[PDB]
Amino acid sequence: EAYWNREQEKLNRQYNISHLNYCEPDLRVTSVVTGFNNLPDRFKDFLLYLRCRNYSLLIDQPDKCAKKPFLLLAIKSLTPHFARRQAIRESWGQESNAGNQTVVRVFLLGQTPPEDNHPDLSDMLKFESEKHQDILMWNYRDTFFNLSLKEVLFLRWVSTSCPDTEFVFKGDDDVFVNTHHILNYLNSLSKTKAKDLFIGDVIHNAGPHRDKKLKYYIPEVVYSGLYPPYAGGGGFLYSGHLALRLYHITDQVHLYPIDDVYTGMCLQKLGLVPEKHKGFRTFDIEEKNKNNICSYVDLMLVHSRKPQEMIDIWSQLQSAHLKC
Amino acid sequence: EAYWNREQEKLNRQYNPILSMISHLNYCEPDLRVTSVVTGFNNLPDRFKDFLLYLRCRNYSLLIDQPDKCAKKPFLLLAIKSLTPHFARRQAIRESWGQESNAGNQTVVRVFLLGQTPPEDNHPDLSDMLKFESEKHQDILMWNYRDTFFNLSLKEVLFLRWVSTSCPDTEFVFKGDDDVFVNTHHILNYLNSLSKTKAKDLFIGDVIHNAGPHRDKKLKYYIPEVVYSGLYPPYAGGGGFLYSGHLALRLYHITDQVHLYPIDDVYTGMCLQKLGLVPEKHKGFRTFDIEEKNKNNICSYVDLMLVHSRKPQEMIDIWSQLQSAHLKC
Amino acid sequence: EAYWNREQEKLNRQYNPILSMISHLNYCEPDLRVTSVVTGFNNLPDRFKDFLLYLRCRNYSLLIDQPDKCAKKPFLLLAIKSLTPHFARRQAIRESWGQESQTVVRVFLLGQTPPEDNHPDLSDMLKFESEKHQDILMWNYRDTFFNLSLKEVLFLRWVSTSCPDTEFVFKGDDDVFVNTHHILNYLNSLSKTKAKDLFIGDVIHNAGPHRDKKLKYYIPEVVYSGLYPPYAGGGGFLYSGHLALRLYHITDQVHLYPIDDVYTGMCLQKLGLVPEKHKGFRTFDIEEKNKNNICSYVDLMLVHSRKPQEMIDIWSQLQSAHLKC
Ligand SMILES: *[C@@H]1O[C@H](CO)[C@@H](O[C@@H]2O[C@H](CO)[C@@H](O[C@@H]3O[C@H](CO)[C@@H](O)[C@H](O[C@H]4O[C@H](CO)[C@@H](O)[C@H](O)[C@@H]4O[C@H]4O[C@H](CO)[C@@H](O)[C@H](O)[C@@H]4O)[C@@H]3O)[C@H](O)[C@H]2NC(C)=O)[C@H](O)[C@H]1NC(C)=O
Ligand SMILES: *[C@@H]1O[C@H](CO)[C@@H](O[C@@H]2O[C@H](CO)[C@@H](O[C@@H]3O[C@H](CO)[C@@H](O)[C@H](O[C@H]4O[C@H](CO)[C@@H](O)[C@H](O)[C@@H]4O)[C@@H]3O)[C@H](O)[C@H]2NC(C)=O)[C@H](O)[C@H]1NC(C)=O
Ligand SMILES: *[C@@H]1O[C@H](CO)[C@@H](O[C@@H]2O[C@H](CO)[C@@H](O[C@@H]3O[C@H](CO)[C@@H](O)[C@H](O)[C@@H]3O)[C@H](O)[C@H]2NC(C)=O)[C@H](O)[C@H]1NC(C)=O
Ligand SMILES: C[C@@H](n1c(=O)[nH]c2ccc(C3=NC(=O)[C@](C)(c4ccccc4)N3)cc21)C(C)(C)C
Ligand SMILES: C[C@@H](n1c(=O)[nH]c2ccc(C3=NC(=O)[C@](C)(c4ccccc4)N3)cc21)C(C)(C)C
Ligand SMILES: C[C@@H](n1c(=O)[nH]c2ccc(C3=NC(=O)[C@](C)(c4ccccc4)N3)cc21)C(C)(C)C
Ligand SMILES: *[C@@H]1O[C@H](CO)[C@@H](O[C@@H]2O[C@H](CO)[C@@H](O)[C@H](O)[C@H]2NC(C)=O)[C@H](O)[C@H]1NC(C)=O
Ligand SMILES: *[C@@H]1O[C@H](CO)[C@@H](O)[C@H](O)[C@H]1NC(C)=O
Ligand SMILES: [Mn+2]
Ligand SMILES: [Mn+2]
Ligand SMILES: [Mn+2]
Repeated sequence: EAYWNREQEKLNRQYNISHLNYCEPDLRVTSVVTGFNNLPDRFKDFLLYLRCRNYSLLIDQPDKCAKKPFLLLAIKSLTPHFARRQAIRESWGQESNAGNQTVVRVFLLGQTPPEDNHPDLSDMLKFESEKHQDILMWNYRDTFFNLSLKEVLFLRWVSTSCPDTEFVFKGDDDVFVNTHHILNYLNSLSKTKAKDLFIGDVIHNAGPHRDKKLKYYIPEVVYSGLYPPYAGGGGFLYSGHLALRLYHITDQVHLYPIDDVYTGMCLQKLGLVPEKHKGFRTFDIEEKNKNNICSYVDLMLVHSRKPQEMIDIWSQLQSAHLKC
Repeated sequence: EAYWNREQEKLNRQYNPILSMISHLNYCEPDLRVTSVVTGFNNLPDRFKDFLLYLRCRNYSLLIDQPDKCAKKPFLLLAIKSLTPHFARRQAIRESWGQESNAGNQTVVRVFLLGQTPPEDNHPDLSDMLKFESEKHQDILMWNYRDTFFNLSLKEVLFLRWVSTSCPDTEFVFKGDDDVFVNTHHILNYLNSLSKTKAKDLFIGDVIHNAGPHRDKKLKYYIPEVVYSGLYPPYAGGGGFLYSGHLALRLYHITDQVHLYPIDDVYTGMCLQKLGLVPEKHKGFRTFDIEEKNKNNICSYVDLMLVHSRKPQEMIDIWSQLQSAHLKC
Repeated sequence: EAYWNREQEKLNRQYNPILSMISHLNYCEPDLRVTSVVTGFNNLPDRFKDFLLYLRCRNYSLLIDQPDKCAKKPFLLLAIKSLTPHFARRQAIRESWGQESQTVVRVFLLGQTPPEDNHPDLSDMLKFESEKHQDILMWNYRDTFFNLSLKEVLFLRWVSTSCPDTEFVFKGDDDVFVNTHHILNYLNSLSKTKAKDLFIGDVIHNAGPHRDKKLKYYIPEVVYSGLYPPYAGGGGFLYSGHLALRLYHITDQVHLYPIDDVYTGMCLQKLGLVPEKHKGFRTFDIEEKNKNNICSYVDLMLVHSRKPQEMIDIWSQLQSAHLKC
């Protein structure tokens, strides 16, 4: 009865009109979806062009994985977030080579076109791309409900341009990440748990928010029932082996407005469950402990932090072992 | 969990551009790891043991060839499966419905498909008579593999290879058993009534949907659960099917991506499914005999394409009566 | 007793090997004997007088020709009957369903609208249109309703000499909308045998001449007696290029008839063939309620009739009709 659930099981019995590169507006949804013309315009645009995901790469760094990476940092960002990206470049997103355990960094961007009243910062983006060589940008509209598109297109770039990275971190450009804690965690892993790695702040048996004022509002007419297990809150860590299997399976899952929920549907179709790890505190530390750098040593991700805070915490963290 | 299903999905991952990050085609030594992973292997019948141990070998060569069989482009290539000692079945087909012709644009050619019946399996050495029969009629194709029941999908793959290298321009292909009567006249009339689009992906026969593997150990099509699990794809079986040369060239290309299966007609269905096509049922394919009440009326043979099964004498008799059934019926 | 039947039976005896024991094709003086052997000649309408007086003439020349229009072997020859002042009709077809693209060619079939019949001189305009689109065929005869069967014959001649290789031929009016997409799907859905003797359209059986003097298809009894053969009329029909030459060769054996579509039926009947009815040929229109719904068009092949702007409109409402039907 809900549109996405109705169309997903239709897609499923196919694998037991194209849904991948039919890029004209499907207008059948206007009469099929109850109350279409009253929904917010993001639902309208999401349902009209759900069946198009063959968008091209505008800005690429094809040599980013010329040397085999051990951990690929892939940070979701928007065009005007220059300070966020530069803070990450200087703090936890530094590229390293501490023993051929190469850590590489890319930012994942869509477009902020002039027709959506975005200011033209494209000439500034290219200068940033030339100088830091860490920008990947595709020609889709970088909107909130196009973030699963951002997920799939990044998975495609890994299959073509970085298929041999050992591990992959994917997060938001406003989360602080303890990369030192992540590296030692990865190094401490058996090669059977490393193969199917997917950890984060996992939530089980969650349903869609129906309050039309909240961020993740999904009406019953669009989706029905409960969400599969999914890591959320702005960061999860998984294997490059799982990343390749993930991208292959995206063909059999329709896009979903919530990107972290879409990634849980792909893991489920693969017969896996994301593993909860307490180190992903997508809800912040208590204000009492924010002044104690030692409250950061044993976590892996804390949301959210401003560009100044990320540089400050990273600087204090470098000499934290002498105080904790 | 079954062995064939497990190995075929391994092959799907090998050919998938994303998921792919010894040969299954020319590894002709015994594949001994099947003795460990196939539960109850050494208790399986001999044909199952030999099928699993050499499943990865299909690069067999022609010992007898008719390389100029399709010099003139044929409208209908008749490809009849046969065994070496079936001299009477083949000769009866030559004199009856398997006659070659050049009737005004519509050329019909004929080949018999043979494997080996070697002396080490106690077969009588009939190679001299076979070479004599080949030189006389020039319609025998023979490959250097053991012609057993569980190697018929090998006979299927090797014939498609021969079509792609020696008869690619044939408009249509009929493949059948050497004991089925085929109304070639009715088949030609049906082929000529086809729209240009229906003739490109033509594949008709006696098709069965949602069929499963026979689990009785004593029947002819027995397949245990250690070998195959689940249901069969749709496939035409029971004596013969009809399809286009365009389809045959597509079929041979896809054969590399499908592991051999002990039932040849099932294997062809697996290839069709992988190609995205579905074989179409045609009621003229009587893989069971005609009703006993009508098995004597020559009328019953004007309106079918194929009937199973007829002895060599019966084929000649029915065909002779067909040459005048237009006035009687 | 009737004139055309009596004269047709004379032709049938002359063309029979056995029964054979002025011309009827290039006698272009007034056949004055019809004034006495046709009872009531003086009181017939003027179109019947001119038809009876020059029935035995048909060696008219090509004033404007596109000689290499079929230099590339066409899959479909679009032949449209049109009158010289119909510039809007022809250009609307050129931009819509008559687009020359399985290569498709297009020709418009015209006679002469001479000044002696009080026609405005549009010759300079026609030559400009012909020089710019290269799709005008015009013969030196009076383009009259009762001369349309003569239009059929001269076009069939032109096919046999200037475009004999065409696979299929469509012949229609310049005011009918034709779904070029749909009809091409029908043509590719044909076996060769059926594609060799194809002749489809709105076929009528056991039709007769209308005898009411004030109707358009009025034919008096002194001209034609009996019923009509099966014939396809009402806007257009589709047939094979092989059938076209079989049609031209035997037009010599059939006297011209005032009703062009009936004449083609007589030509087919003398060939031993029967035209095949096809419900996709809606010579009558479609129900007003089902109009505006573009799906009522992508199912049919021919609809009569539409104005120039409508043809351009429906053709563009068609290129997006698969989204909904
Ligand atoms: C995810 O990203 C994809 C790809 O970027 C997005 O899909 C694109 O979506 C846009 C809509 O935002 C769509 O644009 C429409 O194409 C239609 C084709 O007919 C047009 O109807 C429509 O034209 C409107 O916008 C034009 C430019 O603004 C105007 O020139 C035109 O007059 C129309 O104007 C309407 O909207 C403007 C708003 O500015 C308004 O001022 C006007 O009054 C009028 O109401 C669009 O051009 C693209 O076709 C899609 N691209 C592809 C490749 O498919 C998708 O929207 C994103 N998903 C989410 C959930 O955001
Ligand atoms: C389908 O056809 C293929 C090819 O014809 C066929 O594979 C062949 O199978 C036979 C077994 O029937 C293999 O022959 C054996 O190889 C092993 C190891 O080399 C030997 O142990 C066997 O020798 C035995 O038989 C000898 C008698 O000749 C005795 O001297 C000895 O004591 C043993 O009993 C035998 O040489 C052969 O290697 C393959 N050939 C190829 C090219 O792969 C397959 O069996 C057929 N499948 C079915 C299902 O029938
Ligand atoms: C069909 O087309 C033919 C060819 O145009 C028409 O024949 C033409 O008919 C006109 C009569 O309208 C003839 O003009 C006349 O000749 C007579 C005697 O010479 C004269 O008295 C008239 O003043 C006029 O000049 C013309 O000769 C004739 N053309 C030829 C070459 O035959 C015919 O009329 C048309 N038929 C119909 C049914 O409209
Ligand atoms: C999440 C990453 N992100 C991205 O990569 N593209 C985004 C596009 C939109 C947003 C986005 N979040 C919102 O609260 C807001 C304002 C929104 C508007 C309307 C309804 C719901 C939500 N819009 C975030 C994007 C980020 C922020 C880390 C870069
Ligand atoms: C079918 C065509 N055929 C062929 O071309 N090679 C064949 C090899 C074996 C057989 C074959 N059928 C059987 O019932 C039997 C006895 C069998 C033995 C063991 C298990 C199951 C079945 N063996 C048939 C072959 C034919 C007969 C028309 C030529
Ligand atoms: C039909 C095609 N047509 C053609 O090609 N030449 C024509 C010459 C005359 C006519 C024509 N229609 C008539 O109803 C009319 C006025 C007539 C008057 C008196 C009695 C009977 C008929 N005369 C049509 C011609 C057309 C129009 C699609 C191009
Ligand atoms: C198919 O090809 C394979 C390899 O291309 C052949 O395997 C060889 O078999 C010969 C037989 O004497 C051995 O000497 C070689 O050592 C084998 N090579 C390999 C690479 O395995 C096989 O013979 C062919 N199958 C046939 C011809 O039936
Ligand atoms: C995707 O492919 C389709 C058809 O191949 C094409 O129409 C479309 O332009 C492509 N998508 C984009 C966003 O260009
Ligand atoms: Mn956030
Ligand atoms: Mn049999
Ligand atoms: Mn009209």
